[PDB]
Amino acid sequence: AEGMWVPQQLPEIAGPLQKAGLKLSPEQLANLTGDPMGAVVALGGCTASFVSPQGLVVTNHHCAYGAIQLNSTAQKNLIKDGFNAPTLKDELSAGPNARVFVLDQITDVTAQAKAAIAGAGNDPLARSRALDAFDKAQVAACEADAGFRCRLYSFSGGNTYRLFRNMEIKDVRLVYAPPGSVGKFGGDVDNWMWPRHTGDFSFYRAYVGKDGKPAAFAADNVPYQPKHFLKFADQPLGADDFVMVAGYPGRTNRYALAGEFNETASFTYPTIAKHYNAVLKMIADAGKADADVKVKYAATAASMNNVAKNYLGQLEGFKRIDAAGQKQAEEAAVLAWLKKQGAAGKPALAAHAQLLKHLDTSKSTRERDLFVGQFNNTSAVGAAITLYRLSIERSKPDAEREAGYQERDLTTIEGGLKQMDRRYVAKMDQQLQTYWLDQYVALPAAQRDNEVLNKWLAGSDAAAVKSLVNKLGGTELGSLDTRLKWFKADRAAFEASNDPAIQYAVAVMPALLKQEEQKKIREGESLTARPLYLQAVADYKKSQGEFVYPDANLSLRITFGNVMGYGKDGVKYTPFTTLEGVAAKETGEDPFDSPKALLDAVKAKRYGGLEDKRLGSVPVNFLSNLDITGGNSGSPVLDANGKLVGLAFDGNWESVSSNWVFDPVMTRMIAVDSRYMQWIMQEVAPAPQLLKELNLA
Amino acid sequence: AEGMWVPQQLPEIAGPLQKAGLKLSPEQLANLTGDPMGAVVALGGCTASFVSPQGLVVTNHHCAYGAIQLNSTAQKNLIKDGFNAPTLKDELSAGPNARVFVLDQITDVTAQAKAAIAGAGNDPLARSRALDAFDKAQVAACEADAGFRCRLYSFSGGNTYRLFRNMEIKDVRLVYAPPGSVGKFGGDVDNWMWPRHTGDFSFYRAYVGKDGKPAAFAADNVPYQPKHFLKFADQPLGADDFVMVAGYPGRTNRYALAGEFNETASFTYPTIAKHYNAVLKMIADAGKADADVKVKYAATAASMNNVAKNYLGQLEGFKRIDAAGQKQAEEAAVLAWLKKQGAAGKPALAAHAQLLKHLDTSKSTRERDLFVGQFNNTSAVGAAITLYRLSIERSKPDAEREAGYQERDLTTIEGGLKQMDRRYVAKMDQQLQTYWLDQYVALPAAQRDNEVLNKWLAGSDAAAVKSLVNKLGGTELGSLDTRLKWFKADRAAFEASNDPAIQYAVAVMPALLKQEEQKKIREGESLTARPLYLQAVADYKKSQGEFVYPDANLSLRITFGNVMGYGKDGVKYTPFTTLEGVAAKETGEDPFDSPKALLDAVKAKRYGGLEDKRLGSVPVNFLSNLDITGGNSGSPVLDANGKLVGLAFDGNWESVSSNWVFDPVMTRMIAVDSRYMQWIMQEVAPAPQLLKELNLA
Ligand SMILES: NC(=O)C[C@H](N)C(=O)N[C@@H](Cc1ccc(O)cc1)C(=O)O
Ligand SMILES: NC(=O)C[C@H](N)C(=O)N[C@@H](Cc1ccc(O)cc1)C(=O)O
Repeated sequence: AEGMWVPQQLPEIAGPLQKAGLKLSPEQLANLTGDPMGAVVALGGCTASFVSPQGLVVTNHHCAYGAIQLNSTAQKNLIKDGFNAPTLKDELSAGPNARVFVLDQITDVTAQAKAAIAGAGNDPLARSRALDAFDKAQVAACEADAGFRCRLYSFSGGNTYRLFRNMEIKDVRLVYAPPGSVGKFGGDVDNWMWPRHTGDFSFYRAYVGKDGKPAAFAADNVPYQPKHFLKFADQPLGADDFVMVAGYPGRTNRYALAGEFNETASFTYPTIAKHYNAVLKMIADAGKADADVKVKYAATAASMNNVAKNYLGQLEGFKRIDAAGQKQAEEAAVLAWLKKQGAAGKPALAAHAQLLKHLDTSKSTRERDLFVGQFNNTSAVGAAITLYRLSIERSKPDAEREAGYQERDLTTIEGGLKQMDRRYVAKMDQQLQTYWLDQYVALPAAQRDNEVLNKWLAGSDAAAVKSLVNKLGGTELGSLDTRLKWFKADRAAFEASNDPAIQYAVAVMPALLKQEEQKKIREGESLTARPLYLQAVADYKKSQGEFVYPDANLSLRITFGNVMGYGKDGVKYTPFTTLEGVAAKETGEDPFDSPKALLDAVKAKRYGGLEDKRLGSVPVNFLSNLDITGGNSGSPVLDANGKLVGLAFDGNWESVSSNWVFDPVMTRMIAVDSRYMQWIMQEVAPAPQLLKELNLA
Repeated sequence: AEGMWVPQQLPEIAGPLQKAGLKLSPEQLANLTGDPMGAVVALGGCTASFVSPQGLVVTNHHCAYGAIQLNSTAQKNLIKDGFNAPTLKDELSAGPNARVFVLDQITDVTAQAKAAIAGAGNDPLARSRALDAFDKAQVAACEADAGFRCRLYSFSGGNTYRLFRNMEIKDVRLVYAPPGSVGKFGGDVDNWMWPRHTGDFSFYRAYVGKDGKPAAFAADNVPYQPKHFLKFADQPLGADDFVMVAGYPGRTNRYALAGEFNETASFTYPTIAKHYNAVLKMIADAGKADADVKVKYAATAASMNNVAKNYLGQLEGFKRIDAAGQKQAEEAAVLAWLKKQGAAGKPALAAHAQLLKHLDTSKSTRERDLFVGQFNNTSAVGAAITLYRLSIERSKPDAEREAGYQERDLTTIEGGLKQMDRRYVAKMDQQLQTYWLDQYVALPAAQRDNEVLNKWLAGSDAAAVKSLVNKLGGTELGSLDTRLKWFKADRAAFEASNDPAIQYAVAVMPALLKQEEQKKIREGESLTARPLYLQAVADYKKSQGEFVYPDANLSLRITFGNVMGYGKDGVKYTPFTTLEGVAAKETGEDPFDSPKALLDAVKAKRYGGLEDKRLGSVPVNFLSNLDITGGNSGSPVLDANGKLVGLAFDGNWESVSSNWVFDPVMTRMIAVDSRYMQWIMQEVAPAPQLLKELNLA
């Protein structure tokens, strides 16, 4: 079924859920802290679920990848080898910034948010500041009880606001990862593709302090005891079976203006794809020379590969469904249905005119802004800018500090400085600085007008780039102890430093704050125009009998449907892959190099009690017509009785354009079968202690 | 069904033919001069069929490609634009060497053939001379009457010989080619692939003299009047329907020794694929600088692309099926079942050992021969060699003159020299010479042992190479008038010449004569072993209950089966593509750039009365489980009633390794549907005259 439904829309989908084959009462799904919705957790960018009363959490391999990478070395490469913790004391810290978010409360605060915004009057900057102040005040009251973290969400262009309250678990530990040849079987070749043969799962455990409250990593912390956890399905999942997913999809753009789509399609996607492919080649080469570079950059390399391929896929999808034409036709239909509405349709019409006007601004600057933005987010330089910015915000009252630099953010900023120790090699950062400066100096003189960067380059040729990178090479911010000292320093200490990266951060900061003010002004202009126009598109969609649900915004959504394949001319993709399909893709070369224990077990047909007689094998991955996107990785797939049948992890090639224009015919979720998760942990990369904790043997 | 069955095996397959759904009687197929088998013709390298009483001939577009290419220019480009002859007098000559062969009779000459080898003593070089002299004279006697070509065919190793008598039509004209965007839709992306959306068809017309003798192009020649032609099917072809193919498969190697295979798998296919891909980037890049080079090399570029991708497919198929393992499992089981025969065993076992001994001889030379052989079959040099070789062979008598330089070949040679006119560019041929020399002077010293070439280079680097390519540039064999002058010259004239390429021709020839004598020795040894060993295999296979049928050898063969898809894990390929699948592949860029009339007709559902309701569209290509290979292109696909339902043109990716080890699971023929052929000539690139002549519209 189409739609990323908010829990508040359960009454609207209760009928369709039952019709598709849900056997729980839809009222059971409305209890978001009860069984089974309360077992579903957010990780920040990924979804997961509790699967034991001792706080075992299951997610995707590609979601645990960062945690596995932080715990890898060139000699003891867990990304390659996998990992198991036979006892609680063997479990590895997933890193200081790993989180498990357990939902406590959702509060509708629409009337209060709109009243704060209207109270600002006509000043766009005051409007942006009023919503910021309202956001901070709501979150401060909601976070007064220790161990809770709150977030304000904006839905449907700012027509609805809800405050989420979560228990914020801060001590997350790695329990199990299959080898990378299972967790990431077929690598970037099979990424965004069906048929798929990927064992994309891994396990964490949530810990709390001995007092029961969230705490950073400590030896005397103890497993979290969740109220609810999911059980693995006893009923075999088959073709046509009902499935549903609860999770935290990140961002969709289905309510984008036609010109927002056109800019993304003609500039953003092809440009990012081109540069990311070129940076990835540089990182791959550096990794072949030094396995420490390969391990330190592995999370960055996987993320960048996934984004570049996704973008190429969206561009192919747009041509497949003529997204440009569908956008143009819908925008024309809305603007005509408004006109026929008389005076009542004039505000929305004028909101549209204001948003249309906002687009033009980001032409002629957009290549400069990309290169300078990427240069400033290289490791040493980005740490310098963050650290200098924090020293400035520290001197203000907490309520007046920029979102991201308040007291409630200090442990996250510190965590980032710590995690950089496992993700930084000076010789690799130098090559990334060179790459983005080289793009900047290759711009036309009118466009390469960043005055501070022009002063530091003092040239526009290869010699000038090399010269600036040589100077910045004198930085001490590669040192963890140096970063942690700067984290505590006042703004005068930064302004007196002769560290070249710190000098650079001090030089660029005035122009960074001015650019922030311009953004906040544009934000304040959208806070009145975007809701009026997006409400009109929704009203028009409702008048046309179309499904109305908000674009994804990192909050909890429900999607449902059935196990099923899809087709193109001369091809029908069947809903399951099987063990024999993994072995048929074997080449013995990364990324089609399965463990010997897997190839041996498939050759012997060791199906370990997990064979589905309908398939004649153990299923590996499956397709269904659910509506997921980035953020839904690791979402539990529940059957008709709310039992776990698999994890969401990817979409088929033709699905990725559904970010902009939903296509029901070729949009499928790719999930890993819970039976393959069990088979890997039984026959290939054993976790007997885990199968026991899951009551699976 | 497996098997390239010779017509004499029709008794063996008459059951299967009827169980498969043949409505004709198998007796009716036995009559090779009858309906429909008499409508089937050989083009030498392609199959075709008579489709009208006025000698109208149907084949594939990639079969007519050479003809279209000979009639194309950078200004008037019939590859890109296509072609139509509304009247007989608009039909363009297909080329001097373009042929239609009509089968007249087959006679078994086994006994007489084995005598000619037996009574040669037991010397190698005498048996080479012996069989040749027996073939030469047996063909002369068969080609008594003016308008016939005959050929001796070596089957099942030499356990069968047969003589083929054909009427040789020497005036073939192009009637119709669709646009290259239709005839070669998907180009080398979609080549050897399903799903496929290629209208791979074109029409010739066969011409004779007014007397009724075949004759060369004369403007007063008349259309041939075949005794039989095929009718287009009126019954709509669907999934599971019976189909059969009759045609002229070139070469299969399912009876080769494990060592012949392992040499091909380990050296020949990887080396040729590597060097052809490099040579193809040269032609590609050069063709982009010169729109004249592109047209002139288009035929060799298409051919080499086809072979390079085929060899990559074979290598992957060998790994999929464990070709190496199955062969050594057969070549070991044969030798055991012969050591279990005792007395009857020993000839087969000795015969094996003789062939085993002939394998290693090439090992230190292959990289040299290939690079040299290639350099020497360069155009300028290749012309220069063959002319001088003829001027040498002229002064000898017939029946002692080497086959291919005889009286009956003289017309074919001049053909070559004329055709070269539309296939030659100096700076391309130099680039080509440059490549194959650059490869030669890359070899180690001990292998870089061409007396003449190292001589002519004086050094072994890019400078020495550039030296000789710029020397050979001085030639004037780049002129047709020059080439035809030398065609009729005597020998002494060649030796006097100061043309660098004639001089090179003269210099290399003694070494060429020597190497061919040795070549002829080598074959001699084989002519007694091969029949002995392959007959044991044939009986070992017979004993196991495996289909027994000889390797393809350019003679007439029957294959049959049913319209059906194939699969692999997660995917079922359905047996038909449709118009909508063509549209869906549209990118506006080569090779996914359909005629606007096709995209417009599709969008509008102009199905033109050709829709199959079971598909809800007009079908484009279809799959079936027949057994075809190179040479089968253009073969008519016949339904249950012996009506034309399409033309064979390709195989799916997995099918190509069946050249060594047949696999019935993933071997399918790809054929173009007769309704797509009609549809194209109705709605897209019109041919109302052909529609009339075929009795369709
Ligand atoms: N290695 C992977 O498989 C990552 C995967 N391509 C991915 O990015 N998954 C995201 C989930 C997703 C599912 C379906 C669609 O259409 C988009 C995104 C995720 O990581 O959350
Ligand atoms: N352009 C093409 O489609 C050429 C095609 N790949 C080809 O080589 N066809 C040959 C026929 C053939 C069919 C099936 C198999 O397995 C091999 C070859 C041909 O030209 O005869």
